[PDB]
Amino acid sequence: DYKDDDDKLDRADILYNIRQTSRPDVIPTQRDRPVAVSVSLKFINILEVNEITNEVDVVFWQQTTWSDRTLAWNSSHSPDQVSVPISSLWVPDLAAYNAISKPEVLTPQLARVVSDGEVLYMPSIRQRFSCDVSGVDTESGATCRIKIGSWTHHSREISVDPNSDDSEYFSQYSRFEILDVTQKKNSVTYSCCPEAYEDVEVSLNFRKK
Amino acid sequence: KDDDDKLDRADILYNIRQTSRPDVIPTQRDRPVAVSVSLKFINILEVNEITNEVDVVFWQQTTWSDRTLAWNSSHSPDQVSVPISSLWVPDLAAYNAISKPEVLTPQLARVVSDGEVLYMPSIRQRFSCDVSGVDTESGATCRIKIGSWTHHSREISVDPTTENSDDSEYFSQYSRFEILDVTQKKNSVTYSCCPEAYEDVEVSLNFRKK
Amino acid sequence: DYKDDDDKLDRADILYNIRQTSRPDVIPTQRDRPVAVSVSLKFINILEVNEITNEVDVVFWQQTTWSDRTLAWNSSHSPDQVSVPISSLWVPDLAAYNAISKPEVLTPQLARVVSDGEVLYMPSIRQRFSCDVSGVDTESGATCRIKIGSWTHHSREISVDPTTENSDDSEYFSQYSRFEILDVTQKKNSVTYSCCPEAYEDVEVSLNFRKKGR
Amino acid sequence: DDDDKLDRADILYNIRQTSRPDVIPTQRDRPVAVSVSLKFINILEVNEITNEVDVVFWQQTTWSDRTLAWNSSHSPDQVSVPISSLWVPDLAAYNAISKPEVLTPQLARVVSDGEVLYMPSIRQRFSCDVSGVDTESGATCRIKIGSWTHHSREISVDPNSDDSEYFSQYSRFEILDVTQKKNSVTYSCCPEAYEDVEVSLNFRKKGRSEIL
Amino acid sequence: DDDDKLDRADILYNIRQTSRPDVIPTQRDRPVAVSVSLKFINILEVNEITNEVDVVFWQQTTWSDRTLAWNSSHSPDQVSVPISSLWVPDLAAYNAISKPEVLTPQLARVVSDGEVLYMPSIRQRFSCDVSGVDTESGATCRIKIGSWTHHSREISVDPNSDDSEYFSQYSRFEILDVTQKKNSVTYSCCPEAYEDVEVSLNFRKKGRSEIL
Ligand SMILES: C(=C1/CCCN=C1c1cccnc1)/c1cccs1
Ligand SMILES: C(=C1/CCCN=C1c1cccnc1)/c1cccs1
Ligand SMILES: C(=C1/CCCN=C1c1cccnc1)/c1cccs1
Ligand SMILES: C(=C1/CCCN=C1c1cccnc1)/c1cccs1
Ligand SMILES: C(=C1/CCCN=C1c1cccnc1)/c1cccs1
Repeated sequence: DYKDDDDKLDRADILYNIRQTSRPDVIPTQRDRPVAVSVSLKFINILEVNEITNEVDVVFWQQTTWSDRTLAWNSSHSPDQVSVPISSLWVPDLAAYNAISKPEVLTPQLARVVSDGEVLYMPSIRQRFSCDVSGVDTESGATCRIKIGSWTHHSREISVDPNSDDSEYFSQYSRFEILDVTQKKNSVTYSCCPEAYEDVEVSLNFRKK
Repeated sequence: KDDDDKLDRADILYNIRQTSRPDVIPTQRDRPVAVSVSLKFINILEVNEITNEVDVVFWQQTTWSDRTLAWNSSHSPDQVSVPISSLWVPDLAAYNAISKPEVLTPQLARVVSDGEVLYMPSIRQRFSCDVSGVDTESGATCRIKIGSWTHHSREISVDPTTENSDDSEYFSQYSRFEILDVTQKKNSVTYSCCPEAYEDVEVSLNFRKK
Repeated sequence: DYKDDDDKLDRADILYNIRQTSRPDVIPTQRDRPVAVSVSLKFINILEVNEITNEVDVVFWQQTTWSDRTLAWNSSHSPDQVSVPISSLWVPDLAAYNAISKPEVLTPQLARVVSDGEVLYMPSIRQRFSCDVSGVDTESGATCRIKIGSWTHHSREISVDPTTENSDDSEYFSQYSRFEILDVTQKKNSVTYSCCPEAYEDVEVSLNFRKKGR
Repeated sequence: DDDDKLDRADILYNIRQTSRPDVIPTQRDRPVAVSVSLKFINILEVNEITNEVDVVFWQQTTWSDRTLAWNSSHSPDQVSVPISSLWVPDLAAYNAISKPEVLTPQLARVVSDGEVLYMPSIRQRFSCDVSGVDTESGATCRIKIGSWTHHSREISVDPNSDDSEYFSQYSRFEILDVTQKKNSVTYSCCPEAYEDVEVSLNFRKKGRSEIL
Repeated sequence: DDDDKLDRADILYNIRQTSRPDVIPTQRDRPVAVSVSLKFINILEVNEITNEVDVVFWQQTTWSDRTLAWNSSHSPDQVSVPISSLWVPDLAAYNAISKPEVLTPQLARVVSDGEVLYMPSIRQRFSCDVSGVDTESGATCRIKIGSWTHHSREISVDPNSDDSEYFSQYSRFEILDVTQKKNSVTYSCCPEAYEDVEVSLNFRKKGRSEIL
């Protein structure tokens, strides 16, 4: 409940309870079903676009949510959420398939845990990608796709789930402007292994101002 | 007179470490942590009017209280330095940063016997902001918003310090740029999707090429 | 058992067992024989090519597998595989002998351990190499060779062998890159130095590529 | 007795028993006297456009902690110690615009009388006055260094040479003079001062006269 | 018996029980003798204006700690050991102008007779004499390597080839000769000397066009 959110001892006790119960290295599968992970990229900036190399340098807020109901507690007289270092938590092992630089995390590495077991982790990331930059100087713009999913968990273990112009988020001072952002679910079988991986394809349709 | 009593200092640090919860916000009573922050600009290193990006160095003055850390300093040190890893510090971020904050200074805070904490890292960082007009007489106005990344307004308030007349007092005379005005104001951020508001300080840096 | 994959307590128990048994700093030699490590590079991108200095910056999936039967478990009624942080496991001490930067790991540092004891570690790596870049802007392209093997274990301790599947070597290469891969070979190779009797078994990867024409 | 290995291990143990790495080693209720001397080795880059220099210096840093002393009548006079086992002064350069990059093993020497010597080779960029670098009298780039969080009552930081024994002969530049002077700074708001050292690096480009 | 896994695990346990990673392994109150041999792999960038070079080399580093030795009559002769479990010499290059970037797994070999071999591949930049690089006789770039904090009484650092087994075919440069000569450095202010190896890299631009 709101009134108790700022009760420090309660917050300390919740963090203790979460660290007691959390298994940071085991997927939080419940009821023999895959962990349902939702990913939403809020684009903040498009910093460099190279039409010769088909590369983009971007900043996005990666809103990542899933549940671990073993973390839940009765918050009828305690805080409903706390901030938790992600090192204390399991986090989905997401990777961007067409990323060509390491992800630069620009923000404090803390997640929110809600008393119903919901977890929210939303880092600001700067990262470079190989994608189709063709058309960026035209009115219809370019469409750059970013493909994200679990790097080591197949669809039986983790599933990823997905039409905005990101007006609340995207920098008005970018040389570029966003026309549309859409996400589509993807299921892929790769050469290495017989089971499929789920991914989200995020399509960033943008153009130079 | 007691500042240099080493055993006293050791005991204060012991006490602080016994009491400190580095991962828990220090909400006293049932009120949000009152965090004060002010950027004292030290340098403007690179500016790009085409890309609207700036590279700057600033003192990030950060202060708050945790009364549980207070001690009787009648016959002991009034202040000690403490590694920030031993303390809770606010999870501040700049919303329009496009690089990680590069901390240039030792990551030590000062804890005062009344429980006041002062952390002031010197930081180099790059931002996306309005660089238009930087070569004109009236200059460009680049705004930086700084707030708690994961704590909403009910948990942490991030407000300007009481002093902002000194925001460019420590600015390098050897910069290619000169600062015309700095304001630092309360600002609240909300998103249509969700109930949380985030309290930040909006810093408006008005500057121009010399 | 694939039906038991989402049994969380089972996964946690398997992880516990692996960590009790694993010796992260000791080679998993079985039967006084060398550890057979398989390595195959699947190329994803070529980021920079410097004709002046003969250097290339590349992104590749480093497919790495080996066995440690001591990690094996009965999976008749439990998960067939789990993900494990590589810090809990022995991993081969591989290095590229002509690399001129650190390998930059772009993906989560987790391996897969299979119930028969096989381990699969496949990081995406961005790394720079010194190699032959002449010909890149011609029809027949440039050929850059990368040699990968154990840095400290000679052939008596570790054998580093290629896989025989190469059809996917450029299958995940970016369609948007300025470059295109013409051919890839991955072959067994052995290096010895005149000073000493040790041989080092490695995989030699030959990457034939060119700049796409207008 | 220097190479008596067991003696060295015992000294390291004794130091780690008594060392308080996060507490200033104030003795007899006086400030810690910290000596600093920058021995410049290389001037890597000078940007006349931006007033920036990129340099390498050896940061000779000394102070005492008598609690670390031992009787060395029949034991080693000195050992090397990882600085993570020691208190070290929280020095910062006020006009640094990059992180200090330490190029050398992060070990200090501890002497049996309790003297500590820490001398990293540091590469770091500074904002300073580079005008005149192409003239006969050269540029003078001043670097201000002191304790970032300790006032003069807690730490005092204290310091003429042309650095000929240290500066690279192969540098593009040559050093005319390096001066290092005591500097006390009090901020208007508050009563307590910081003790700093002002290092003045007077240098110039070799072969200033060119054919254009 | 090399591949007996339990044997290797027991050897690593024994090494970790006896190893003092922070204490120099002096035997018989004599200095630790460290051998260093740089195998040059590549010369990546050279600048004759600033006298800087960017190179890659394998740093073959060897020394003994007999306390680590074991009877290998019926056990492995050698094992790989993370260097964090071992004392390693605190070597530094005096004229380095960037930090040593270690490109390889940080593992050493320990031999059952107590011999230790650590050989990182290192990329690093140096200030040295690059003059003559575009001539037949070439430039000679000297790199001075020694213990950073141990003087000659504590550590001794001791060492002709063209490195044709190691040097990259694809360098824009070629090696004429690499020599390594024992050297010793002393400074006027202080008594002790530092032993170092002086590595003389004689090299030149490959396949250069000449005026004849
Ligand atoms: C989250 C925001 C917006 C303000 C910045 N921090 C956060 C945040 C909140 C919680 C955890 N991590 C970061 C948002 C979520 C949806 C729209 S915005
Ligand atoms: C590996 C893939 C493809 C799908 C993404 N994850 C994996 C994976 C599987 C196991 C461990 N680490 C990553 C491949 C490697 C080579 C061709 S496919
Ligand atoms: C060592 C080599 C050559 C193969 C690469 N690794 C090693 C190695 C071997 C052991 C430890 N660290 C690296 C050599 C030594 C002399 C000539 S070669
Ligand atoms: C603080 C200064 C000025 C001198 C440098 N360090 C500090 C400092 C002090 C405390 C903690 N962290 C850094 C100032 C505050 C107001 C005017 S100046
Ligand atoms: C110290 C030197 C010379 C260069 C080698 N190492 C050291 C060193 C010695 C001890 C600790 N840290 C570094 C000097 C001091 C004064 C003139 S020279």
